[PDB]
Amino acid sequence: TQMSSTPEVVYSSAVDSKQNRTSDFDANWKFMLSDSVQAQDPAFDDSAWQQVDLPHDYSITQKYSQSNEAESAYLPGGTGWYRKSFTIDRDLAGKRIAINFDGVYMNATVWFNGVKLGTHPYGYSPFSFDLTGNAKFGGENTIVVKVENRLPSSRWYSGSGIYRDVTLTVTDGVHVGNNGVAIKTPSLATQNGGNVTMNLTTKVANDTKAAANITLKQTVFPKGGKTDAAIGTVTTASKSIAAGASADVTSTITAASPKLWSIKNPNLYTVRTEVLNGGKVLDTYDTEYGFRWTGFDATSGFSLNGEKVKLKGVSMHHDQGSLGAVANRRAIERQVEILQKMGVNSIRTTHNPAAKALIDVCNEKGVLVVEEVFDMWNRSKNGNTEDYGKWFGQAIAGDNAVLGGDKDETWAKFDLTSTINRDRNAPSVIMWSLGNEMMEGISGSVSGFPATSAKLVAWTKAADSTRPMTYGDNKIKANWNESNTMGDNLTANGGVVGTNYSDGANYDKIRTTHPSWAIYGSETASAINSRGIYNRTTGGAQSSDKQLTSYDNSAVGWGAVASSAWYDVVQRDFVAGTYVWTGFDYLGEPTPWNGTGSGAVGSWPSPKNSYFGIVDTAGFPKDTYYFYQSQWNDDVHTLHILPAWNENVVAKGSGNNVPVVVYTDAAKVKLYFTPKGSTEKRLIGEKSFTKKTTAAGYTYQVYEGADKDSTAHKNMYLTWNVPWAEGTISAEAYDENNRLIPEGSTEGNASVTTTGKAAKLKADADRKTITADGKDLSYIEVDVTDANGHIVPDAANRVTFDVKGAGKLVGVDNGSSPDHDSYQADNRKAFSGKVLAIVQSTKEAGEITVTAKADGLQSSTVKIATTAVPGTSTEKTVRSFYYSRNYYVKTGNKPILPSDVEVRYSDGTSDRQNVTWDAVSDDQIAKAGSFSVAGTVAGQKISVRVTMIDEIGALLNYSASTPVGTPAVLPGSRPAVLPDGTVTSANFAVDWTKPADTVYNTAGTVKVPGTATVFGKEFKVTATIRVQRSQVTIGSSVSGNALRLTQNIPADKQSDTLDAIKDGSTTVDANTGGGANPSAWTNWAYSKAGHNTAEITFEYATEQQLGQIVMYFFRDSNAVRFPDAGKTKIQISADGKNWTDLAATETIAAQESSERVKPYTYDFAPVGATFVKVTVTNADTTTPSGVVCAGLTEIELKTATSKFVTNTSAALSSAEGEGNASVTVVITESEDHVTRKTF
Ligand SMILES: [Ca+2]
Repeated sequence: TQMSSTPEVVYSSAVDSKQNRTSDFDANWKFMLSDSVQAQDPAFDDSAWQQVDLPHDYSITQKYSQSNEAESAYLPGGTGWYRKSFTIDRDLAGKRIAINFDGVYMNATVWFNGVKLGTHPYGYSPFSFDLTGNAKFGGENTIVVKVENRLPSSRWYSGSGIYRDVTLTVTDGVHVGNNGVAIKTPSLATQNGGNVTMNLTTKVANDTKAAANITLKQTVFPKGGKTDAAIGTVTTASKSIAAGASADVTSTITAASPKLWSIKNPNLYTVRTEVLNGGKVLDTYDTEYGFRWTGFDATSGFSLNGEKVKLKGVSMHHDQGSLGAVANRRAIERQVEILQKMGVNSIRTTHNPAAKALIDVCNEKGVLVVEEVFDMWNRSKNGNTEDYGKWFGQAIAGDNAVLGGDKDETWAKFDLTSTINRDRNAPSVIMWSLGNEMMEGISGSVSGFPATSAKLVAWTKAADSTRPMTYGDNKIKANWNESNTMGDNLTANGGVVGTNYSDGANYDKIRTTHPSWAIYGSETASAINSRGIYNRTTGGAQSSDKQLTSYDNSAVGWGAVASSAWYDVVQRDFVAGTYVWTGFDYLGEPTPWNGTGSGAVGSWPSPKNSYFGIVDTAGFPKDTYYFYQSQWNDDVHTLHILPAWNENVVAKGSGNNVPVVVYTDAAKVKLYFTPKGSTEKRLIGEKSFTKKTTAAGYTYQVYEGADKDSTAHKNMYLTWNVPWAEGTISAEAYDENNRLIPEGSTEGNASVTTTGKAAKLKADADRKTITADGKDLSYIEVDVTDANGHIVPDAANRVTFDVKGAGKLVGVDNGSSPDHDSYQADNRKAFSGKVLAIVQSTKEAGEITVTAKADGLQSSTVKIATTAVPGTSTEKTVRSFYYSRNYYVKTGNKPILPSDVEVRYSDGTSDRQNVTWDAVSDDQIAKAGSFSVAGTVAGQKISVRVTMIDEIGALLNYSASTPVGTPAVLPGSRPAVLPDGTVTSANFAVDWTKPADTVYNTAGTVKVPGTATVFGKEFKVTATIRVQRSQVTIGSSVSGNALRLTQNIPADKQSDTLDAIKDGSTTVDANTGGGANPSAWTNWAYSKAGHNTAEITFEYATEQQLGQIVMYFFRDSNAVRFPDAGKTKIQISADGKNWTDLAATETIAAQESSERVKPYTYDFAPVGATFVKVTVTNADTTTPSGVVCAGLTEIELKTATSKFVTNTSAALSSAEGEGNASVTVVITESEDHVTRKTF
């Protein structure tokens, strides 16, 4: 008979010349998550695929799983397929067409109309493909992107897919190049106020079969204004450009007193370049520009446009919380807004190129961007074997037609040059950061690094002379040689040197040791706090309740608290600024509950997001935020109190005394307390700041009274000890002249109060009007208050959102790290009294009513209006058609097409109307191949794909591999094989008789039967899946990379040199004639004092994935003796506090490795350790000296990596497939469904 695909919503997508040069291409893509499918061919039946609008993250929608890794948010990646079908109007004949991706994470492969264009590994750099050569003009075309985010690939939540805008560029054959215009104003600093010299260079490509005679007409005018407001023009002399050649065309414009781009006044200009042949304009290319200049002085730091500025910076990862990696413009904009309110003036794009959207935002909003291109270089971090390290140094394939950067060297060059090409004209970008902690979390020699650095520096210099390059190095603090060489070379090429995690003392060491260097804190603080937690005042370690104090006393081992990292910076004019880790919490890296390896950390649900943020994933500030504001925002006055004032949440100690903290930019603060129901405020105390100002003119405040904190940095804020009592702690603020600061004008909580029980929801939306573009967002904060409207400190009431109208709920969040509730749910628990709902617009104007509801609490309701995009027609238009477009008919039978199809309109109305289908050739009916059929409805042309089948021999069998503990995902469908060799692109839905999930919890092969009914005839298919364990490979020692190596033994009773045990040598110096041994460590001293044991502890700044430990114990004649078997013990932790015994096997080697050195090898399954404490117990023997001792020359802590290997072969053995390949009866398919070899 015939079978038909189920009815899908068909959107008609069209590319004509009526469209703008570059057009949004985000809409109407089909997506499918599938490790197995092959969807490259335009014929493929994508009817059953999910329709999505880009940008889109396909990781964020999958479910959390302990088999994944903490760093990457316990969320999976895998293989995603995007397909989009569209007509190219025949008016585009002659024109050139290109597709542009701003980001695709990661390992993208692109086909156009079945032709494979190429690949792009890196997940954050932008890239392009030409479609011209392969386009079918006046016809149906199909672009296909295959995204393979094979984990592990990130130390943070990557997300997966096309997470950033796609566009189409249509141009004449003679056109300005990709990112073709480069603007320089070499003298602006000098010319400022007068006429400014602009030097343009423009790549003009002649992609025609004829030499071309071209002139450029360039015009600089204010962005958003008309050309007649230009402040400069030029028209070039004729340049002849040969056929299929291109040329760089230099021009100069004189700008009539351009308005400077500044932080306060981010004035932008447009620079339009027209390509002229004869009279006619062939191409017109705009680029956004700002007039601005920077300077770096090694003593007085940074300056913008002549004024001295302090870089008050945050590091920001790319994800947008509950929305995942999706680079939604408004999401991104909102982040910047919140940061600006904090007093931020700079963002470091840690550790990868930003979305253009961010750059765009920063350009208009006036924020300095340090755009970082890379994290790791040629060596991967944290055993993320699939991270860009894999690709950094690889050459580009000859057949790879990817575009955007230089293809003549490595991916590194391409990705770097591509990013610079995109952003070269952006006023906001002040520096190119070329790497981050390049030598952290890696293995093997680093001697190559300084050379790799220079290579990158050179490339950058050549790519963009106009901005200093930089990096963020965390071994400057360790005085590594490599780190020093690299900074000289930075300095030598006009770079600024970023030190990560330096204390004040170290900042000073650098200046003295490196006077040439201009330095900043490239990454600072890394303080770890949750929002609204007050019941303790300590942290920096794994808590029982999976949260951390909001007081600024909690930080990682390598970092420091906010007070500290700012204090160390503000005081030193020569430390140009700070880039705090981080501005906003990000998904992944849940330090102190971090995991570089597979498995849950603590009890599940484990924390899945960060604690570093000043602001949580939802955009709710933590308390520390108001500290930063107090220190950074000179356009507001901060006066903020913590903690919240309820019995159950405060931290009582020293007789009911609770540390009350105040953050403020005021000169004097009087703190009052009012007992409940009373109306009389009792003054608890009064404190005055000291307003110091540095030589360069940066002015800060410290408290220097008698009750000042002993540790200096804590005096950047005020702390009182109030006794706990129901009531209201308020504070009033006075300026330098002792004039009171008005009660209204303060920012932050001017008073905390004891609250009632949870009573009402108050819900407010950030914007009451948004654009009806399917893009814009409204952010709805919901607080849980008592009867009087006081936010309830510990409220965790599950709130349910009812979204009705011209919108839809796209996310819900609370910024709670261990909450695993779906982001894409209609409900979520409040956390510390707050919950967020994100609502997105539709493409039709209307109203959105959103209702926050919770059990036993007064509902709240907000109204949001969506306004239509200017120029959308009020008269109703055709939207889409609902019908089945795929028909498989038996040969000799006429195709039975439907008489009618459901039509949708802009109104959302649905009318079923009739279709007049084209005639089907008699030849075609018995032809036994595929063809398309046109019809017409409501003026528009619909199409249907028909494939004719004579007979089907069988359906191809399937084979895969799965990790033990993870059930195999079986294919939705299987392809058809003719009695003829030929394998069809026609797939038929299979129903599997699935075994229990438990079957996959042991190693072995597993057969699963499944059957599909094809033209009434049921066919029998076997899926033979192989369940496998990880393949673990042990690496080299990382003892060298230790952040710290301490000793149990007190200072006075230590003997020999400890640091010797990570020096990479195993032998003992015989050290005859006394003195401390430089080659080895011992406990001789402590032993003599009668101490039986000793504890050596390695600390790391990143969790190490250990796979083996080898201890090189030694012996002498007098005292030191090899320890007894099984007595030496190892332990591991994530914080330095909570320990765990390493389950290991000891092997004492047969022979000594070197005279009087024997290696004890400890074996164990891979485990993550940020700390490793070896407890050495002396032998139970007697010695000539009568003192028994233990001694070590080296402790090698070897790392390990795990892969899940899936085989590649189509060959046969015993029939059976060699690499568990699918046997079909013999055509075969490898375990990786890539190579099918028929024999
Ligand atoms: Ca050694």
